[PDB]
Amino acid sequence: IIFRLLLNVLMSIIAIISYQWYEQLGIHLTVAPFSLLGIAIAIFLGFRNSASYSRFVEARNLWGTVLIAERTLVRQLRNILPAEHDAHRRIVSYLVAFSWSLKHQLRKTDPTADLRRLLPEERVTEILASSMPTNRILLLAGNEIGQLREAGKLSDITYGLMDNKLDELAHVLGGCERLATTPVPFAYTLILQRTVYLFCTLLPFALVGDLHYMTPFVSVFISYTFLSADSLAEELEDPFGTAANDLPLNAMCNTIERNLLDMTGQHPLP
Amino acid sequence: VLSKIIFRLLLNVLMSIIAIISYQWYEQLGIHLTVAPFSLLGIAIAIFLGFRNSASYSRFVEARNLWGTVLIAERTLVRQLRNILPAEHDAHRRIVSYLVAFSWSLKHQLRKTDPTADLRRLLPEERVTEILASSMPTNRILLLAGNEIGQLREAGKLSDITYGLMDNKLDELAHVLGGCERLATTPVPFAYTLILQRTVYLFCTLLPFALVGDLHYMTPFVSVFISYTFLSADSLAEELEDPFGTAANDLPLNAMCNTIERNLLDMTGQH
Amino acid sequence: SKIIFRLLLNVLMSIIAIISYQWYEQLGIHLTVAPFSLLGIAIAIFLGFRNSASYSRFVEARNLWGTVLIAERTLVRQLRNILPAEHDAHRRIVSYLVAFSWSLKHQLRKTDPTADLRRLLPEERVTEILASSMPTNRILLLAGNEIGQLREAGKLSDITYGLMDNKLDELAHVLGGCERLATTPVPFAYTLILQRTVYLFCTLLPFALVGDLHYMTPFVSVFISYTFLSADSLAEELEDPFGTAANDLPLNAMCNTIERNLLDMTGQ
Amino acid sequence: LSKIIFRLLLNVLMSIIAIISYQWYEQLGIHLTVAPFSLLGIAIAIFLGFRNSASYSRFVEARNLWGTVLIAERTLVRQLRNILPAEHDAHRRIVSYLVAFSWSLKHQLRKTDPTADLRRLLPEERVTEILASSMPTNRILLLAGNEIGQLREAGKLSDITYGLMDNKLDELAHVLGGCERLATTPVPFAYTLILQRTVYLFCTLLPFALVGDLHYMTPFVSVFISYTFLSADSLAEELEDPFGTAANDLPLNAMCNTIERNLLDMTGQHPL
Amino acid sequence: WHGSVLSKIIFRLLLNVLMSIIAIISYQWYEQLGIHLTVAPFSLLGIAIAIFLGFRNSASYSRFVEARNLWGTVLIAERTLVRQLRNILPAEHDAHRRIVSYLVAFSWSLKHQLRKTDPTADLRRLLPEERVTEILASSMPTNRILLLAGNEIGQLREAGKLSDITYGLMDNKLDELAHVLGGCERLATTPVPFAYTLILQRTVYLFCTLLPFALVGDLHYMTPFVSVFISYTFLSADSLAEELEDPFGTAANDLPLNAMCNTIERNLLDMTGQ
Ligand SMILES: [Zn+2]
Ligand SMILES: [Zn+2]
Ligand SMILES: [Zn+2]
Ligand SMILES: [Zn+2]
Ligand SMILES: [Zn+2]
Ligand SMILES: [Zn+2]
Ligand SMILES: [Zn+2]
Ligand SMILES: [Zn+2]
Ligand SMILES: [Zn+2]
Ligand SMILES: [Zn+2]
Ligand SMILES: [Zn+2]
Ligand SMILES: [Zn+2]
Ligand SMILES: [Zn+2]
Ligand SMILES: [Zn+2]
Ligand SMILES: [Zn+2]
Repeated sequence: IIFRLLLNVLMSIIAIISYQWYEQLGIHLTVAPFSLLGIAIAIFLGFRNSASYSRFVEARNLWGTVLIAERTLVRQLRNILPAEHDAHRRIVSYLVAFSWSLKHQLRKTDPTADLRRLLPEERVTEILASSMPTNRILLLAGNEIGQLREAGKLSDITYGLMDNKLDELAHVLGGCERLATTPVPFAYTLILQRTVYLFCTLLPFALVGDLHYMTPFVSVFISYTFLSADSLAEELEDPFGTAANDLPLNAMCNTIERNLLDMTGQHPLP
Repeated sequence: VLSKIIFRLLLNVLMSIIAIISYQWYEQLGIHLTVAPFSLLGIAIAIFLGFRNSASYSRFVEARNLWGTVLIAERTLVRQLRNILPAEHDAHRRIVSYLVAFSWSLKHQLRKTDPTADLRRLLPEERVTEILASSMPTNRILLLAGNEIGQLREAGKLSDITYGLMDNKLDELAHVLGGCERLATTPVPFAYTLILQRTVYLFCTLLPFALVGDLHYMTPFVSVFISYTFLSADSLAEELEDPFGTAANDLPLNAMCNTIERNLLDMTGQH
Repeated sequence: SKIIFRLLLNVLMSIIAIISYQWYEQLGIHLTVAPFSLLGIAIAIFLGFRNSASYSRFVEARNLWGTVLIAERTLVRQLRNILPAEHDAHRRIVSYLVAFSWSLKHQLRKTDPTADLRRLLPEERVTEILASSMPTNRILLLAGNEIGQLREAGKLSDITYGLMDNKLDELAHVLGGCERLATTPVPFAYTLILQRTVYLFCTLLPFALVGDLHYMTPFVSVFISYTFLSADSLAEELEDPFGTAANDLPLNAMCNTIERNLLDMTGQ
Repeated sequence: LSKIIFRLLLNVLMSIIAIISYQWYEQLGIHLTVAPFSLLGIAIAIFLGFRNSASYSRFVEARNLWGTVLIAERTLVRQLRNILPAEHDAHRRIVSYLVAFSWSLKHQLRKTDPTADLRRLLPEERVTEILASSMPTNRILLLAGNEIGQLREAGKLSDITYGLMDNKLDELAHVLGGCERLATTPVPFAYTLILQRTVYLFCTLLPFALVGDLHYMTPFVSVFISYTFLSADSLAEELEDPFGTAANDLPLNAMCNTIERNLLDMTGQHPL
Repeated sequence: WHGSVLSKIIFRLLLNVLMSIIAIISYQWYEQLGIHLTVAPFSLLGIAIAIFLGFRNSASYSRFVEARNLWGTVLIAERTLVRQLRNILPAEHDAHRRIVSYLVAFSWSLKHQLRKTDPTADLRRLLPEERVTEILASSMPTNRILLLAGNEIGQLREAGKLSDITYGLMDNKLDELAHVLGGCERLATTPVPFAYTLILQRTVYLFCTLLPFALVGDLHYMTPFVSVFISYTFLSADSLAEELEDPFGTAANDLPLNAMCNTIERNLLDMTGQ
């Protein structure tokens, strides 16, 4: 980014010294065409940011739903089966493993320490064996519920009430996968990013006639505004990207683990 | 804050007086500032402020909506209790005290304030202790109300279906909780508003210099008009920053909690 | 409206600007068009977004009222389909749904619902309803009681009770939503600063145009002013959809439509 | 394109008047620069952008509601086949009500006579019942609901499976409600008609402010600009009524025909 | 950046450079004629066109996003239908395998239908020939696949191995898929209103044709270069709608439906131990 700003000031000085030689040749750059162009580019950057922002908000809503559905499902297990503490403890394990597994899957990092921390090793091997480990964890949680239903402890209705929450988590997994696997067609976005780059390099040659020595200052102010618009659009396109802020994901996984522990009577020391 | 915008309006007037005074020296030295580049930059900044303001506004509308749903789902949970168990008035009173405690607690959570007093007013001390030990008191309150209807289900007074009908309302509330906690911890990205406010400040400070060649002694008036408009647009979005905050523009959470409590008390024959 | 005033005041501002154009440079004041281009275009962006929010606020009100008709229609359909012989319960529940609509309309218009309520319900319930600070919620509660006593009497199962309970929820979200809209406006900081800015812009504009247009200034200025005043006025015009203005929902017509729909479904 | 080409060539006329009256600008003392009209024209374009957004939202919603007719009717028939596979007389009756519902909804939105379509589909007794209601699409929904209600009363459906079908009837009621709200409530006219008149006036005055610059080009760029602006305006006006009959409105007859072909796919036959 | 669109931008860009040459070597006979073109009207026109392009392309992009989302729902709903089968009927593997083959068949059939290709080989790889016959005799084969999966769980309900409740839990997923099928068919028959794209392509075409005659008086010999830059911005922005016209198509920025169907199949096989 600062490379393009500094390249901007040097095309500014090139513009200044080169300026007047080409102009008497009949080589003119005026401000009005570039103002037409830049206003068009700015409108497109508004919309492109709107889209990227939507993708960011969607990632945040999906994770929020992890917290809601996992909270609600443990609430249901306590309210409906208060005495099945072993089942509570097992299911809570799978729910926390699911959150961490999801975060590692999206960020493309190794889930093995979190899995091995939370789950028996037979099931950690079953999970790491699958090419879709988060989905497998959802399956295993489903098995705990379905076993409680075979054993008579849940009816089909209360089983159904919890099955809904496992559907809420399946909705989260697929949504996050789509958000991580494919970004908005950059087909238009790359074309627009290059147009922005060319616009900012040519800008000093369009401004020098008006601003003389002030050309590099105003030129980098304008170029800075535009390049920030384009780069924030790039950063928001990609909530799970390789250079993303991992703090709110890490914070979300920790919050839900703390909630489920504090919830099952395991958080407050005896 | 109003003091920021009047103070930087102040400063803009100053800047334009510097621009007026120094214009004579401006042309010999090689400096020229024309209006057209600042028209391009200003229109772009305005486009970006439109979109950002749209983000802020929609954050504030969502916060108001979530609270609307607190009132809706709590009203109908009490309605289901009365319609399904007309005789079970002890459960009526206890669940109403948990729903009311949930609302006040949500307010305290969002406001980062201590809910001990409201809890003690509505609940027996043992439950207050249980709720305060939790890292999420509103969650523990939803769990306790759920124990009320769950015990009703174990006594055979609720079937699995009517139990489930009320359980869903505790779902409507968990989603409100998640929504509010999400909004609280997820602002409009700081890069946006910080870069935007730096750009607006620099833009307004530089503007009178671009105006002076054209307006001469009119530079301060026009410059301050334009700057007022822009500083208004920028500050308004950060004035919708925390809808759960304390300020004239922020949601009146205390009044809304009183409306909720009044509603739930009205529905259970209480004064 | 205040538009015709501000337009005439704009004509006067423009005449002043013409007659005062002489002493302009004598005073040292120079005013071009380009700064006002910048500012007017920005104001117009902000007005387009603002009017957008106002518009969506109006749309949501029309939608909430649309859901009343949908949910009461299908609660009645479920009554006739699940208990086709229970006409006395038909009449009681329909009178509650219709009363809910008119009560909602009166509460939003801040009028007394008593005539409609007593026209629809027994006095014994009407007093319970108006004894409450939330009459429309109380009416929802009572309709719930009709359904619930049907369930206790074995006439509805828990399942078919639940399928009607869901429609009661559809109406609770409508009530809460309308009450929210009625007390939650698009932040009037928008509208106020924007309106002042539109006005000051409209009065200063001819002084910035006279140097370039001379005697033509009043026409271009009134045109531009009309456009900006028009947009600002529309945002103020769509702010309260539940009111009685020409641009507001025909709430009375809508309540008549709901009531005739449910009476047609019940033979009555 | 009836009104708009009339106004386009009327704009060629106004440009010609502007040209031959540029003769008199020097002597009458009238400058008319382009910058004030660029400002005003950009404001008008912004408002036309937003207005087209509102119109497009109405049109996309209308299209979606109709898509929900096909989805809900399809799954209701599917449930009837999966739950009561042998009840073909019920199959046929309910399907006839649902197809009737599509056509009835279309005629209601278009304000046309449904009698023919109803008669092609249902017995004449039910046709007169439906025609007697002032809400015939709603009455058709009530009648589909009576078919399901009977299947329940006869013990052929339990309350669960009855409810699974009742939900789809609710999906159709939200469609009816949504179309009625769209067809009877438009976008307010403080926008539409003040903005439309504003666009007209701007277009007629533009060439007068452009002769100063373009002299004989002013009819060409004036007509170009009026083309794009009048297009924006009339497009918004067309799409705000998406159940209308303009060329850019929804093809409701093709949608009803698709729905019919679906539910009656191979004389209504289906694998057990 | 695919076939039919790129050809048009290159041609209109060549049209542009040529119009700019003519403009340059003919500007000298302007004021003598009375034809004059200034930048300011074309700034008005260009900025109006750009606003309308912004809105339009916002529609096109939303349409692409919806197609992607509908396909993601296929994955989610089939995943959970299989999960439910395992958790409610764990011993009923035969039924598991049949229902899985119908769900995979549904995905492949939806791909073929949206590309208008022949589903017969995929269907015969997944299903017994009688089933393929039933499916392909329908005028709506993918919907018919849904009806057959409904029959599988309906038989499970008849045999008492599913209660009405749990039968209903899987029925809701079958109409999670019915929502997908209707949505794809609607998108496939409902573009962004062609009036938008056609009028926009025309005003952009004319605008880019007249631009160099409006820029020449300012830019002299620079006219071709920025005229082609500006024309690039407008032409490619106007091309976006056609790029995103066919999200179910086969181009590079067209959705990767075959890999998505492969992924769905691998997911269900993984879930059922095959
Ligand atoms: Zn426990
Ligand atoms: Zn699901
Ligand atoms: Zn802890
Ligand atoms: Zn509710
Ligand atoms: Zn939930
Ligand atoms: Zn009570
Ligand atoms: Zn009756
Ligand atoms: Zn009676
Ligand atoms: Zn009264
Ligand atoms: Zn559906
Ligand atoms: Zn049949
Ligand atoms: Zn409904
Ligand atoms: Zn001439
Ligand atoms: Zn198996
Ligand atoms: Zn393609």
